Amino acid sequence: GSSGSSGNGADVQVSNIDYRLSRKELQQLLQEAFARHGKVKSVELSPHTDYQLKAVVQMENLQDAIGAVNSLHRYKIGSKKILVSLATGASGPSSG
Repeated sequence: GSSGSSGNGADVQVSNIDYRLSRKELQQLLQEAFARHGKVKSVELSPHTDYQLKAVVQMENLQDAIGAVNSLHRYKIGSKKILVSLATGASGPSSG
């Protein structure tokens, strides 16, 4: 019964994560970087156990993510450069 956020929140799609590094050593490092920008909400990891190891860094504030993405973009991590990218669902923030 795990359903990603819907309506409010920020989802940062992370790709090209150095699988070589342990999941505990990553989820911690990633959260650290994003934290330097804003406030890290949560850190999720993909079930992939290979070079195709992705993840999703949840951020408290939306804006915080915007920059955090263009900033952490290609963040020299572990032994591979992580590619940050925002995420969009079906229903937008409906902000007018």
